[PDB]
Amino acid sequence: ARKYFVAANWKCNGTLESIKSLTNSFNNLDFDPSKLDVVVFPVSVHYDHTRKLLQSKFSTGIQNVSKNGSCTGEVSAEIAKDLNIEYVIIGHFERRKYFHETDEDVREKLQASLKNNLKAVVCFGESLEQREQNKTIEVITKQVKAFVDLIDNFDNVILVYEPLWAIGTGKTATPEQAQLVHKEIRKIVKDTCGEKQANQIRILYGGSVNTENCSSLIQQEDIDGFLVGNASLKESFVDIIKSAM
Amino acid sequence: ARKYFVAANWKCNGTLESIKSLTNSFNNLDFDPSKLDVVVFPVSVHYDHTRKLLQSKFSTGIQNVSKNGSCTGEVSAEIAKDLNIEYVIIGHFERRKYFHETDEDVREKLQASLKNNLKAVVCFGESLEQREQNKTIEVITKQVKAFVDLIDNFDNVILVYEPLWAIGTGKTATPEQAQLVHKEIRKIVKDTCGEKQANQIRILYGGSVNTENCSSLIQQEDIDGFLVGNASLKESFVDIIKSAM
Repeated sequence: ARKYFVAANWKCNGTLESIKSLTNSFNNLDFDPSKLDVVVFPVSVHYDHTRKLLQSKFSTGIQNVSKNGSCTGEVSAEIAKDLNIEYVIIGHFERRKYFHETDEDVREKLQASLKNNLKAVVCFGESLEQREQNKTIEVITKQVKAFVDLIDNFDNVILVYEPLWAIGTGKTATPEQAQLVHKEIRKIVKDTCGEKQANQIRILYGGSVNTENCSSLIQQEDIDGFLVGNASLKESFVDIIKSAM
Repeated sequence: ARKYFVAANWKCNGTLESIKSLTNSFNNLDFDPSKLDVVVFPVSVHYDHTRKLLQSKFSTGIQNVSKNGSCTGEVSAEIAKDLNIEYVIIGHFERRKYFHETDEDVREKLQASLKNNLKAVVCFGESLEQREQNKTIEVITKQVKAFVDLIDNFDNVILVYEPLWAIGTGKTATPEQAQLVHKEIRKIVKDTCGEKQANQIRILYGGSVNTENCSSLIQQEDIDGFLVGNASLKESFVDIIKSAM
């Protein structure tokens, strides 16, 4: 084999100058984009500036795509394709939390994205309550089955397990916690899509990944990379990319 | 005086090519930006392309700004200022409708925008039920008082009356319907902010403005321009600008 995948998620963050020096530091890292996918997801209005500054070895995407007639104010899949935006994030915590986004919404967003030839980074994960109450696999299973059957090309949809309690909190899942879930996610894909598809699909962990914990996470057999928020705002993010090289 | 103000609102609409030919047609119109404000509000990811293509006589803005710690995925006022985005829209129908945005949210967005030296286009209006049930002035009054006291510079906040039943529907308010409301809105500003401030502030109508109805709307004493959705997607939008010249 699987090609590893490391994503930066710049959430509501950045100035033109901070992006300039950050992208400069990222550009200083030699890696081979045929061997490793590295994707940056800036704020919408930072997209063009970020794409201008990042060297071609980096891919770029946007943090959301819309599902109509009544304009919700979100960027459509059609608009993203026309702009040659390669990737979209779907199902990220803030969409589900603050904007009532359902599993059915995730399904339709995935449909719209693939219809429009976008690659999708699809996120899911359980709350702290749901884990404490032994419901994590139940939760993940329903979340993943909400959309996984739509997948056509298993290089073009990337799954991200991000338990809600690890996102932005500093409280990273242990490697074994993450691996346990990734094993089960890959089984759901095997049972629904096929053995070859499951062995091909990338399943990433996100939730307070940093330079100290990334090596032990990526070492796990079914963890294929990361979605990285807070630590991707730092120049040391290049060391997290290195852990997947 | 009062300087007139005509705004284009491109809601979830456009390709790079359609923006290219549309902006070209807009650029062909001679007007004096010291005498007339003309502002285009593109989709977020179209902002830089649209700003590149539009001549300096046109101002530009974005369709929303965020109110935290937990990133909602919206563009912040700080980010907009850093990008030298001149204007923001606040309280537009789709924010209130599809995203539960309250009068209190509008107030805080206006606060954040002014704190960050943004000019604000603040929208409000009653539903069809509320009008049919004789509640329009009541509704408008509460909406406007939710924020109007925060206004400091009365060139820099622009009020937009857009009755919800006229937005995107083809069902334009008559000039007298609109004027009745604008008179009352200007009185609210007089009573809360002062006689000079009220005579200075721009109060625009929006809701299916087009080339056939704009002249009779703008002719009304307290209507100072327009927020234009559907008709601003056409090259004939230049004739709506002309009606305010």
